[PDB]
Amino acid sequence: LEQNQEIDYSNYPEFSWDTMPLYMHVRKNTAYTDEEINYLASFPLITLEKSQAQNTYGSTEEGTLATASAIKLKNNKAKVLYYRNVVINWGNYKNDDEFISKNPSALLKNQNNELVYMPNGSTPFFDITKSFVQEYWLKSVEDMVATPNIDGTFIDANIKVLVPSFFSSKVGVNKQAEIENSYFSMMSRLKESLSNNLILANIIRVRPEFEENGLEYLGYFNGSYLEGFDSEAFGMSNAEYLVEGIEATQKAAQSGKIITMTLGLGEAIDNNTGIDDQREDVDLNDEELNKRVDYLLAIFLICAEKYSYVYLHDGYLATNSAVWLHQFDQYKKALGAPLGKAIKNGYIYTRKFENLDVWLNLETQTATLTWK
Amino acid sequence: IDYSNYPEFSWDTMPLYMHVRKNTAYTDEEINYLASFPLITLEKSQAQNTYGSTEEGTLATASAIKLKNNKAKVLYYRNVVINWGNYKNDDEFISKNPSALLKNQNNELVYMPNGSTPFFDITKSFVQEYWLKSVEDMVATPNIDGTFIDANIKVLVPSFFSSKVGVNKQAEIENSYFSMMSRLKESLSNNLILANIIRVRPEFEENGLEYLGYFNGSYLEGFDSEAFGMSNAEYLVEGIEATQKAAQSGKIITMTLGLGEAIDNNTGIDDQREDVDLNDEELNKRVDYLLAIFLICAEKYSYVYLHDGYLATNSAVWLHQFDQYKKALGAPLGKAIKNGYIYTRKFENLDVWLNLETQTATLTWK
Repeated sequence: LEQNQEIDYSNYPEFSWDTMPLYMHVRKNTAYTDEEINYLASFPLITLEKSQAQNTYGSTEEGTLATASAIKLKNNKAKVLYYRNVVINWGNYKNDDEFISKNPSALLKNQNNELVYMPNGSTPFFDITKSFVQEYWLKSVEDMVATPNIDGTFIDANIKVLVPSFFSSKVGVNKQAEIENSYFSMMSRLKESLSNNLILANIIRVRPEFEENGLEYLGYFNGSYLEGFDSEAFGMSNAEYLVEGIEATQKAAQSGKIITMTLGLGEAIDNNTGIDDQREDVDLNDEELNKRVDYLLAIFLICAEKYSYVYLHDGYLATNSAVWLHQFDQYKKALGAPLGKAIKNGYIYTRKFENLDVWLNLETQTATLTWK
Repeated sequence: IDYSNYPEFSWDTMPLYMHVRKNTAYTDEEINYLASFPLITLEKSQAQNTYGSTEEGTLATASAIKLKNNKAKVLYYRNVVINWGNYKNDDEFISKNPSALLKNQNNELVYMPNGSTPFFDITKSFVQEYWLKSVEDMVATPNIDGTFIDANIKVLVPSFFSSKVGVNKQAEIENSYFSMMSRLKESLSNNLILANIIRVRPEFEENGLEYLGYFNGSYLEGFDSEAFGMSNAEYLVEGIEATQKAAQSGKIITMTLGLGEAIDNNTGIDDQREDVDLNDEELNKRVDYLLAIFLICAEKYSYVYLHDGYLATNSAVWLHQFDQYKKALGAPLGKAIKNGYIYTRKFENLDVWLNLETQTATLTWK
């Protein structure tokens, strides 16, 4: 497997321990308002998702260019990444629609010559084992990153390639191995062509198939995004699963890799409204919600190093998120640099920062943040 | 109460409902499965990637079903306010008439939670007429027996639209909605109209029965999903009471109850979706419980669907017959008896015992 490059921070985002280091990961079907652009530009690192303002600009490619330009005019130090899925042919890319229309052989088929699909039964996959597909995909990423207001790319679906059962259950064992081989070739290409840019990947993840829970695959990338971080599987308890995720993240962060930890608040916010009635306004000062914020931030702070950033979200679509435009009080208070690594005692972790003491209990899913 | 257009019904075994879409044409085996149900609703996005549109995919599917079993009743889904995709005629109508879509007071489109699906402005007469004719034209085709009218509750709960387009516009949407339902009640009087209408709601003193006069029956969803601070058991008590009243009056009931949560197994997102053992003891206890809720309510022309979503290609129960669907059921020997949260009912070949509080049931087949 690809080895990690010597650390070069030249192209990394801004970072400070002064207050919570924050990540943004977002889409909207129409253009952001001026207020929303100002909000985006306040984050040190922003990923622009798929379906980026396509109902204003006609396509994600043009919506991305317009959004990134507007962000950079407000804060040219903000780093902006372009989302790209390595295997799933999601909608609203004008250039992908044209490529697939003209070249139907670009899509992935099973051994019986049938197109295979995501669970919606309609979104197909790029057959990245084909040279012309690799070249199209690599050029699409390189061309977008080369534009003036894009700093790098967020590569998604690495784990669908690398967990053998995902594709072997669709296209067979040999085709899965071929998809994996081509994936590694394509990542090697980007590691070189984007060496003056940033590459973030959705890669660190507790998996029985990954001996090092994704750390073994970080060699191509400047860092990892994390999801599924508190969603246990494989018969593991929630606490056992988080213990492994925390260990992987600590090791990655301490190696100098960017970490963008995402943790969902959607379950803590949902109030059984919004389907056939108005979604009831959420009290963002609610005591119980803020205990959940403390808990999720404690998980993050137990792992964090320089270039670690957090997003507590209610989905990535701006117009359907109850936390859009909101700054929790925990994001404004003085944090300060760590005074040491986290200390682990069973499922209880503690960590000291210059202006904050963290206590975390994974078993009870509780934490205390004692701000100084 | 004219029953001449109603579906077939038998108590011999479980009376079953099907409610389905697929992005491409059904296989022959799938058509045979559909034709085995007495009542089938064809959802939106109906084989549009084979036939080019939901309109033509519906026509092809219905024709094939009726060729296998001409007694099966087939309903066409139609949403009264949401402009969902894949209707070629709606796309043409909306392209030509952008003013057909609902806008707020600043003339901005308003949307569903996905931020991209808009709504018909049914306050406009030309929109009412387009919509009504679209339903009447499809129902007039030879292999379609009626329509499934969806999103009634989004019109009738004032906050749904008032929070989007203001209080005056919601009141106008509601007035127009009632005019449209009165029109369909008359034009489809030789056909079937099923509506997604019975629902426990604080806004509905009778939990949807007060609107049921427009329709031949109700589909039920959200039936075991409590809200409004109510307990799960009391929420079900109120839904059961509404459903019993409707069914006893001769209205069609199509009860849908999700198995998705008892089937989900924490796989299938980034790995292969592991098989659910359809013969598992725990899954079968869940089936028993959901069927017991149905059987406590059911009358002639009540039908049940225990589902894993309406998309055929993503459902673990597609093509499957649980053993509980094959065993002799027989006619009820009396109405259900309620003793607290425990209900009992006797059928010729089955005794039902249901406890809402523990979410368990016992089906004693004879």
